[PDB]
Amino acid sequence: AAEGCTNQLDICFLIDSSGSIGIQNFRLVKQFLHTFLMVLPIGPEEVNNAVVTYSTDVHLQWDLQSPNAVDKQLAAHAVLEMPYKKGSTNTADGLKACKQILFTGSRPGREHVPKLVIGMTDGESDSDFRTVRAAKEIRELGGIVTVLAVGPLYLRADWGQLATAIKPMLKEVCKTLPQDAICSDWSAWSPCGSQIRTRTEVSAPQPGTPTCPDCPAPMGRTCVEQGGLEEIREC
Ligand SMILES: *[C@H]1O[C@H](CO)[C@@H](O)[C@H](O)[C@@H]1O
Repeated sequence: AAEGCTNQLDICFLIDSSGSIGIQNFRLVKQFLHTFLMVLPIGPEEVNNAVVTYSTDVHLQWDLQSPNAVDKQLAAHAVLEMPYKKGSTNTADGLKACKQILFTGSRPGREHVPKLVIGMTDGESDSDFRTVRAAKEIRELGGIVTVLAVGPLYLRADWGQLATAIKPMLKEVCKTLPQDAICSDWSAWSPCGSQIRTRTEVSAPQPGTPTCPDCPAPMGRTCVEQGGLEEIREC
């Protein structure tokens, strides 16, 4: 929301690879994703990323349960290796893929973390990124859908100025995302047996903006959810 946003995200990058993009513009998208992943706090406890390419059919590059989902350097290298497969623009099936990954394919702990779809497309499917039932379903499940059309959660950029869209895209997403509770720092370890330290919830979690009329938004982590208010060590 305002004042900030959570670090625990699941992001499915949905990349158009149609013939209306071309092998040239596809390389720009990959390099855009390369530097984009460089800015995101990619990590097992932070942001998890999945990448899906599509044209006539859907091509899963890697999902959230892959080692690339939690390693920044590993993931950044991989998006550059992504093969260009020409065809039509089957965004519908692509969104169904991101839906499957985000809501059924999470890492063991992260089923209820905020779900985010970042789609990149051209003049096509910009209105079908809202119209298609798959995108509607992601929204009513609490998921967030962002689209970058090249050539508020809808952004426009030209092929020569793609990277200029990164900062404003992060800006809009952070407003839609919830802010976790703000906890105090841990107290010193208590004397023994077993050592125990505590902390306080200074500010309450702030929910994010609903993605559609009257549909659920993530409520953000309480301090109890962010690792509890107490920790116990043994001596
Ligand atoms: C308590 O736990 C550790 C202590 O080193 C840190 O992650 C942090 O200071 C937290 O408040």
